[PDB]
Parts: sequence; C-alpha cells; structure tokens
Amino acid sequence: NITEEFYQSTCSAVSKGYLSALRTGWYTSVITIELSNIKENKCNGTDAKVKLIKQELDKYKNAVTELQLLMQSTPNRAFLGFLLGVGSAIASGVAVCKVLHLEGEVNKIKSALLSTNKAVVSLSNGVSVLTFKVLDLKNYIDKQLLPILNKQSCSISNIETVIEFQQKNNRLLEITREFSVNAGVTTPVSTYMLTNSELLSLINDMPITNDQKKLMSNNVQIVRQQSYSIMCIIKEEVLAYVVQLPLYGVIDTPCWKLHTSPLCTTNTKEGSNICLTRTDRGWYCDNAGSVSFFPQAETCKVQSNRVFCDTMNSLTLPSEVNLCNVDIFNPKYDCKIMTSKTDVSSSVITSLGAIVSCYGKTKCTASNKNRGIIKTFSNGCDYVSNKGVDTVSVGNTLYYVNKQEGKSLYVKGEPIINFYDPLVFPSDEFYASISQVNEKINQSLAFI
Amino acid sequence: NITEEFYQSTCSAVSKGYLSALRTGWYTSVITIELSNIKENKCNGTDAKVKLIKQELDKYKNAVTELQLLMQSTPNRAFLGFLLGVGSAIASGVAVCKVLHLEGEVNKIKSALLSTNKAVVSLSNGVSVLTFKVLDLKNYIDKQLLPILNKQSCSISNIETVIEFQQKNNRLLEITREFSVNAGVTTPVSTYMLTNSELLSLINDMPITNDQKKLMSNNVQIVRQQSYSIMCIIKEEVLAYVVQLPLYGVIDTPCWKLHTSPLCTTNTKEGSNICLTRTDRGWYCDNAGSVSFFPQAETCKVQSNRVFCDTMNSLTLPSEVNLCNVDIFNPKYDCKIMTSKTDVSSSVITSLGAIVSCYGKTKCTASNKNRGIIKTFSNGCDYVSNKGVDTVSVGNTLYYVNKQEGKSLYVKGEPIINFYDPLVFPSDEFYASISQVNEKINQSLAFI
Amino acid sequence: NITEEFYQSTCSAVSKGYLSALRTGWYTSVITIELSNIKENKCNGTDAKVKLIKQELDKYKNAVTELQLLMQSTPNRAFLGFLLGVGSAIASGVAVCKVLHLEGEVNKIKSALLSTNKAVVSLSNGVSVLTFKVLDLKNYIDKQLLPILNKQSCSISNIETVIEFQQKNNRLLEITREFSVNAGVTTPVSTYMLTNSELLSLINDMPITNDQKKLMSNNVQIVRQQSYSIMCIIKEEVLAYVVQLPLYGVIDTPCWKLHTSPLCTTNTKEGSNICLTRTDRGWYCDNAGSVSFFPQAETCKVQSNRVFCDTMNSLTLPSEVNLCNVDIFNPKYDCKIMTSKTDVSSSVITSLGAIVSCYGKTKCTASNKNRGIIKTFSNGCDYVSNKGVDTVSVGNTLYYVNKQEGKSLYVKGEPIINFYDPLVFPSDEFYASISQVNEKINQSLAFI
Repeated sequence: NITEEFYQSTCSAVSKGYLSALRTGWYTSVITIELSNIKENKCNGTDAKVKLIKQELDKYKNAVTELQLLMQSTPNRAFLGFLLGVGSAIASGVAVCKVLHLEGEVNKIKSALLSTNKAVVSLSNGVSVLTFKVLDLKNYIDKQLLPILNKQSCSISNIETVIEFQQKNNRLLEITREFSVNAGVTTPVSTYMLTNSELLSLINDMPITNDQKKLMSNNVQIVRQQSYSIMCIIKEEVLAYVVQLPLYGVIDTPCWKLHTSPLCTTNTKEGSNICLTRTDRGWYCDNAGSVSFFPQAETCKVQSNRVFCDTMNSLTLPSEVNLCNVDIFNPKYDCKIMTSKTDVSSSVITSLGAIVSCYGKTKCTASNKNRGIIKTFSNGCDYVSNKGVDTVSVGNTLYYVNKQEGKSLYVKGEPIINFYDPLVFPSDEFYASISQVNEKINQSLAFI
Repeated sequence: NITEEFYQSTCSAVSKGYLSALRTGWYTSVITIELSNIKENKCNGTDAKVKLIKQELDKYKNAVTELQLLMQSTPNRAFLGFLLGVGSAIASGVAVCKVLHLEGEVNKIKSALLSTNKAVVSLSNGVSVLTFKVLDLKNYIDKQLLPILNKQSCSISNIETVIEFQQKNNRLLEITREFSVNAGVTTPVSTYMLTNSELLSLINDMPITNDQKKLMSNNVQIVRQQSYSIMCIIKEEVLAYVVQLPLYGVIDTPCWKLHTSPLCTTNTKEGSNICLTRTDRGWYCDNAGSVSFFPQAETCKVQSNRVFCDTMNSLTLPSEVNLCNVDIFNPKYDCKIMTSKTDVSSSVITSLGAIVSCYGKTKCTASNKNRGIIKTFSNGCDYVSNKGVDTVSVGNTLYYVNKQEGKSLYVKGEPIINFYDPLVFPSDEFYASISQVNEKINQSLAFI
Repeated sequence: NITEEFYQSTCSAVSKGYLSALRTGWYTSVITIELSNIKENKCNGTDAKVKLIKQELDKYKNAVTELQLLMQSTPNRAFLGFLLGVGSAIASGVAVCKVLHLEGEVNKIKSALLSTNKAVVSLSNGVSVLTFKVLDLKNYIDKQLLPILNKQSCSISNIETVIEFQQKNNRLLEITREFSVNAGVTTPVSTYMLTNSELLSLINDMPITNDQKKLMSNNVQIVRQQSYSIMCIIKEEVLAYVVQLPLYGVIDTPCWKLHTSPLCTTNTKEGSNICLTRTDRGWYCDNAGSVSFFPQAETCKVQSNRVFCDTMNSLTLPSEVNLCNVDIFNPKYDCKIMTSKTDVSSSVITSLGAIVSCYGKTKCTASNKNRGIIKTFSNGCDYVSNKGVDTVSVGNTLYYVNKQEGKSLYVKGEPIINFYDPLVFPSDEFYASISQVNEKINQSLAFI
C-alpha cells in the first residue's frame, strides 16, 4: 500500500501509494432564508414577556439592516510557490449572485420553494442550481408573533414563544455575524451556513456520480474546508447566499509526496563546503497525461491514503519530472536545485520515516521511547525508517515520526554534491537547474 | 473608467482607473462595560429558577476573573514583501491603554458616562477620545438581581428575569471568549466588540471630514477588518477596551495594479531557454508626490473601483517607477527583474482579462461557456481580454476571468528576452535590475 | 534590564535582557463528556414546553452523529524560514488517541471517572494522563429528561428544565462546531474545550515543577495559543478529546532579538550603488550549550521580558553565531548576508528604538507628538532611541516606537559596504555569506 524510497544521492525521499481527489469544478447551490416585512407597533404592555419579544425582534431587524448594508459591498495577486498562477476562487459563485440580482429572478426561487424547502431551479443564465429553504422566519413571525404584537394589544404573551423565537432567530444572527467579519465570503463553510444534515442532503441530490456522492459524504469536513459561503442578496422577503462546493474531477490517480533536504559536503573546514537542495518538493499527482504539482504541500489535506487538493494551487508538469527522483542528471527533464550553503542541520519527517541533514557539531539521533538512542547520524544527509523509532532529535529540536505502517526502501548512492569542484561551484543559485549549473561550471572552467 | 494595458514586450499588464483609500491614521475610542461588585449570599432556596440565576452569575464572575487574569499580560519582525519595514499596528491603542491604568483616570471616564452612554473625554496625555458605555451590567445586577438574591431569601424568583439576564450577560461572555483566544487583541473587530449601530454612531461623532464620514459608513466591513480591539483594563466597576479605527488620510488618488508573469524564449530545445520576470507586481497609488507600492497585493481590499490599503504594508517609491511599464530600459528608474528559468506555464487573471505564460507542451486556451475554445495560446507570453471569454485553461488548471466591463489595450512589442545572448545571460538572479543585468553581461563579454 | 545595541557598521541592532520559555515537551490530557444512549419515544403531547425539549434533544443527537461522522477522518511539509525542518505538532496527541481506540481502553477511563470528575489514569501504552469529566450529560438526560419523555406521557413538563437543558447541551454544541470546521484539531484551545478554571486545575495537578506551575498559570493565554485540542473518539457513552499542553523545558536562559536592515552605498548616481543585508534576523536563545534561532520572529510571543517560543520553529546554531554582531568578519563563524540592491527606504522598529535605512530622495525623520521633527535621517543606515521620540516617518509610512524604558547603545563604525569595489561586488546573492562573497570577489579579481 503506502511505501517510501530514500535517495541517498540527492537527499530526498518519495512517499507513494496515495490516491487523488483533486478539485476541478464547483457546484453552486443557493441557500435561502425567508424573511418577514414587519412594521413595529404601538403596543402599551409592560409585561416582561413582551419586552423580551421586542428585544429579539430588534435583533432580527438589525441583522437584516446589517446584511443589507453589507450587500452594498458585493464581494488577490498571490518552495516553488511564487510560480503559481493567480485566479479568483469564488468566481462561479459571484456569477450566480449577479444573476440573482436580475429583476424577477429572486421571485423565481421563492416560487419554487413555496410548497417545498428543497428544489432545483433553472436560472436565466442557464445553470441548474439546487435551492434550499433552511429557515422560514417569514410565516413564523407572521403567524406566531405578529398577532401577539397587534391583536388585542400585548396582553397575550407566552414564555415558550419567547424561548422558541430566540432559537429560530439565532441562526440568522450567527449567519450575519460570520458574514460581517469576513466581508461576505466565508470558508470553511460553517454549520450555521449549512448544517451537517443539509450538506449531506445537498450531496445526495447533486448531478454527480454515485462514486462521487460516496466520496464527498465520507469526507464532509474536507468538503467544508474547500467550500465557500458567499453572501448574495436580500430582496423580496428573501435572504439568499451561495454555498459553493468542490467537484473532484480527478479521482484515484496515483499520488506521491517528494521530500527534500539540504545536501552538503562535510569537509574538516566548515567554510569550504558546498551545498545543493532539490527545490521541487511537495505533492505530485498523475493527471490527464501530465502531473499536477503542488509546491506548498500544506495546501493538500491527506485523509488515510487519499490526497485532497485544489488544482488552482498546482503547476502542470510533464510526467518526465518524476525522472528527477531516479536520475537527477537525466536528459529528458531539467531538474531544479538551489546551491545556497545551507549547512545548517535539520530533519524532515516523511510518511514512513525521517530524513536527517546533519552538519557541523550538531547532535543528530533517532530514539525509541523505552530503549534510548538506536541510531546516531553522521555528518551528511541520511535517513531512518519509522520502524522501531519514536522520535528524531536534531540539535535542540525534537520530532515525532509517523507510526503508520509501510515499507521503506533505502536506495544507496553517492551524494551528488561530491561530483563538484568547490573552486568553481556556483555557490549561490536560489533557483537553478542541474544543467544550468553544469553550464556555468564549464563557462568558468573555460577561463584557463 | 476601469481600463487595462497589456505590454507584450515585458509580459505585464496594468489595470488602472482605481481610486485610493489608504490608512494613514488611527482613531482610538474607549468602549466600556459597567460591572458590579457582588458578593455571593447565604441563600437557601432550591427552586430551579434561583439555581439558574446563580449559574449565570457564576458565568459572570468567571468572565471577570478571566479578563483580570488576562490583563496581567498587557499586550513582530515581519514578491518584494521582505523589503517592507517593521512596525507595531496597535501602538496608539496600547498608548491609550497605558493612560487608562493611571490612578484617577478610570474614574474620569465613568463620571463622563454617568448620565449618558456616549461622551468625549480628555485624557491626561491630552488625546480626546470618544467613550461609549455599551452595557450597564452594574445597575442591572444591583437593581434587578441583587435584591432577589438577598431580601426575604430566594422566594421571589421570576423566569423572565432568568432569560433576560442570560441575554444581558451574553455579550460579556463573548467579549471575554474572543479576547481569551487572542491574548487580548482582536482583528477584525467583531459585532460583539462593537455592534453595527455602535460603529456607525462612532463614525458620525468623530473629528473627521463629512467626506470621510460617508466613506467609512458605506464600507463598515472593510473598516472592521482594518480595525483592532484591544483589551485594556478592569478597574473600579468598569471593564474597558480600546477599539482602534482606521483613518484614511489619502483618498481618491489614482491607483493601478501591476500584473507580471514569466517571459521566456521558446526555442526548440527547452533547456537552452532563458527567462525574465518583472518583480515589481502589486498595487500602486499616487501619494504625496510619490508612489505607495504594496508588494503583496493580497493586503489591499478592493471595493468597486476603490482600493483600501494600509500604508504600513507599502514601500514609498519615486513616481518614475511607472516608467517601467512603458519603457523598462529607461534611464530614470532601474526596473526590477528576476532571471530564473521559470519556463513553467501559468496564467494571471487581471481586472479586465488574463495574461498567459505558455511554455513547453502545455495546453493553453481561453473558452466561452457555450461556444468552446475561442483562443489558443502559443509558446510565449500573451494576453486575452475578458470580452466574450468566460474561462482560461492552462494545463490542468482552470481560471475564471472577471466579467466586469472595461476597455483593454494590447500594446504590441518585441519580447525583451529576445535581446539577450543566452550564452552570457545571468541565468539566475532572484532579485536584480535591468541595468544590473546589462552590467554583468558586459563584464563577462569583456572576457574575450 | 532590557538594553539594546545598534551596530552602525552592519545596519543591525540587538535587543537583549530577555528570558526564555521554550516549549520542548507536550503534556497530553484526556477531556471527557459523558453521553447518554437515548431512543426517541412515542409521545403525543402538543404542549410547547415538550416541543422545545425535543428540539434540543435533536440538536444533541445531531451533534453526536456529526462527531461520529467526523471521527472517521482521524486527523504538512513547511528570513531563513525555509531552512526549518518539518515535523507534526500533534503527534503525541494522536498517539494518545490511537490508544483510546483499543478495546477496553475507553472503559478504563469512565471507570476512573465514575466517582470523581478528575483522575489520573494509566494507559496500556504506559503514559499517565490526567483525565477530566467536564460535562455529565448522561445522567442528566437520563435522570432529568428521560422520565418526562416517557413516564405518564409528556404531561409533566417544566420550563426551567427547558432552559437548563439548553445551557447544559450548549457546550457540546460549541465543542462540535469548532471541531467541524477544523477537521478535528483545534488551536488555540478555546474555553469551550477547556475552561479557564479547568485549565488552571489541570496545571496544578501536572507532574511539573512548582516553578513551571507558576509560569504556566500566569500566562494561560500564551498556553492556550500553544496548545492543541484533538477530537479523538465517541465510544461507550463517552466523548473524548485530547488537550495537548506545552511543557517549557527551557526557562530563564538569555534571549536576544536581532534586527537587520539593508546597508547601501549612497553615491550620487543611484544605479551604481551596492547593498548588503544581514539575513540572520530574529530571536536567539541560549539553549543547552548552543543557540536556538527562530528565523520568523513572529512565531515567538513576548510577555514582559519573557519570550515564549516553540523549538519546532528553530534552528540549532553554534553559540559563535553571536560573533556576527560584534564582528561580522570573524573567522569562527561564517556570517550570512544577501547582496541584492535593496536601495529602497524603510524603518525597523526595535525594542528600544528604530533603525532607519534611508536612500534616494525619501523623507526620513523621527518626531515627537508635541515638538515636531527632532531627528532627520541622512542617506544610509542609522538609528534613534525611543527616548523623547514618539514616531518615525519614512516616506509615506508612519511607525510608532515602543515606549518601554531601557538603555540604548550606539556603536559607531564604518559601514562595511564601503569596503567593496562596486566593479566586482557579487551584486545578487539572495543568501550568501561574508567569506563566500570574499571568495567570488577574489575569483573575478584574479581575471586581470
């Protein structure tokens, strides 16, 4: 299942065995809350029950006023992470919102949700959206509160009506609160925006495959984090916002994680040493004949052995980029490195073990809870599997290794940094490539 | 109104037509909650109403204890973003807090807010601050709860008093909760800290121009995000915190966004290619005879065509920096570039279109929802306006273009990367300048 | 106490006098909520009191279902910050969770918390954990609600029971809500997860020194921010999560902050100027014979003169690294610099003053509130202490200086950038070292 290879020659390790789930699409549903047009009334009733009702009705009216004032606002430019392109993530969402502002378009929805709280409506721009009514405050305030306020004055008050209205009104107040401190766009989508039972019901009614229905349902928390809640409009007794859900159009393709660490010579004199680091670390997933590379592997969520990623955070590379692992000098692909005198010690915890880059006088060991040091690392880049090992210590820093099971393969090889004459080594390329470095080396070697 | 130019020669695009709103100042108001000095009482009453009261009174007492324990704490060092200076953002706030700790100074405020809940008080350090009393728990617990607890024992309990106290006490509990997980400083300022109606009332009573009053009021959500809430003190039946609001001392000056993307030769052999990227991307705003440059354009909030920015996230540059757009080789300003073999494909969505840097074998197209591919990009850097275009596809990644209307201008020109001999091109300067590169080029050209 | 030195020769300043508190360990406690196995009942009672009860009981049942669906999920790869290693921070926590899944292991805990709500239990993996029962919903729903629902139908309803159950059930609902939008791991640990009074009680019962008990208690907010809350399991009427607290195994060692800024020549022609910046800025703490260096000083929390840091965000360096401050050319340590033509003006606010790097035509001054400009900076890198100074202005940006008291020392010296011939200066090393630069200089000087 999940296995791992360490390449001694380049101080890198690849964890493989993973399966992809890459977001490639967006499903945009419209969540609605039916509001009520209430004008406050001349009501002379001291009784504290009525007073509490009116205090809650003010909360309601202020939440609406706040959301309206907010909807004047309607709703960028961001180791190889700078290489990423730039795009807006809520774009299909904002697209749907702009349609909802068209005259007559809100009326279309409330008519669909007149006899049911869940329906599929066709918008004038021709997208079919699932529409939910999740909270009907309209008829509640009208057929529960409104008569008490008006008919025969405030005399007929009931404490269970006070408590019930607090409960009903609360979701509106928390919806508003979230939107107010996020300028109208929310992520992850909270359970206020969409409850667990609602989200699941949404997924079951989507135009997605029976396969995808199962996948999204068994990972709702990941779905929430990759979803957006976009405040859209308040119009004609209706509050509406778009919940924008991830479609995973790439599933169960092979994924592997590349871990890299600095590779340095370990000469007696520590200021005559040269270093080299593979710069292409992160997640890789086979995808439509090419490879999707995610430079900031912190953007992918890993569940078991499935990797949930957003394709907006990837570069698309030739599949030949994998040859950098097995042969960094290959002719098919120019493998990326930096040459920056990073002779500082560190560890990188991998899926099934740990890479240790130990230099200078740093203490670098791997331990077991009950048995003490079982491996001492020497100067250089090395590796230990998580089998029998609990912690890794480099200097004053303690790392815990993952204890998930899997096979590790130590691929012995000569550290490639040894192939270079320190006197002509391009000693500071922040972002270079193997052949690029070889080029400059010869260029200065010609000066003889 | 909003227009855009693409410069083919340098693979960059400038969106202009924007108007500035740059924070240059801070208004520091003092928000107060009047507390009560209650000692719990020997009260033998089982009745569940009283029990619920005492459970809420414990919540109150614990919120106070927590805030006091917190106020022992009272309240850094952070594409050209590293060039930014370092300063504390809550400094004028902390300044006001330190004054509130002076003996007699808290008493000055509570006296001002004795007959009203909104007043302007002059502090001993000579700053005039607007002061609000937003919650008077003191006289509530004293003249609603305290007698019930003591006088004639617990016999006189009332359920509407239970529910009302939960409501009153809640804001205190949420104020506390926020402060407790943020070490006393909050941003964005929540509606617990300052309600929508309060914030607006604050803005109307400030010593700012009638112009600025309108601007801040019509963008309260942006104001919230650029505001700070600083827990200050609990002293003499008073809880006080400072809400620190942005003053926009630069308004309606021209702003433009610079978008850049990698510019590479597209020779048959893909490992003999050289690249070049303008590194000066981000927001630019005319400001006091110079230009305020914001390197991380993700720090500015754009509302319609107004750009809200904080001047602490800007560098101050000569106005001549704009000449980099129209003539990157000009003598007046040394235009910044990097030369790092970024021959990986990507897109940058702009305000009115899209830049596409297409290299290697990557599929790069622009599509329309209903009509399919309408433009196919060739190897190189190119551009397409958002007119008639819905999406842009580079490799496995899909971008949506903005659909706001505006004029786009394609400025044809020779890609400047073509002017360089690949044999002497300084092939890895992470942060260089045009003339810097020309210098090194000649330096190695002299070796002949 | 807190003092500071500015080194004119290298445009850097060191603030010292600080005392360390470095996290080196983790204490993992198990927080438990006792749940109840309730099957809903055939109850024909319209009365609104009962209706509200059943609505709250549904909230309870849905919170449990949600947490269970979440626990299918169970629970990386991240100026010198890239040099940091990579490790999982919740590892000892996840370790404890995996043990709690073992059969019989949950039963061990609930038996310990059968007669008390706080006990120390020994897990089968041999770790002694403090275990809390913080909410006993089991016997509440059973001996308060369950009979009302069943026995003699719904006739016996009581409003104080409605309100009380809302209160009891609320913590569960907020625990769930937090976990649901964070995939099961929370930080900072909220007061829902662990109340202020609970956290403190935990600290008092830990196997830590009387010294450490005092330290953690007087800084609970820092403890919260450096803690993790890990959703673990729902099994046998028990909900359990791990709260993972920082152990500070390094305390009261000397800490100092290094501030650096760009150092450039200021020749008449501004495009013939060379620059140099020390790249080793951030926090430094003596630690076990070496120095713990934190490259992103934004990761350390400073309280008074104590510095709270996590050792996972540090590199371990020789103590000789301090010699870079007093003599950047020393033979013992190769001091790190960049040489990147950063001739853009800026300020860095320090602990007791301000560094100003002023270049070009930028206006750079230091002011006092009431007295105006008291210092004007010239082209170059300079410094001013916070004594008598309120603000610093560089270009269009205004900085506030800290007003804490302490001694500042201006160490005069020749700017080292003056020692270099601009014609052979390696004008763009993003991450180099003094001797590295000297090397390349001679290498190109040999070509004569």
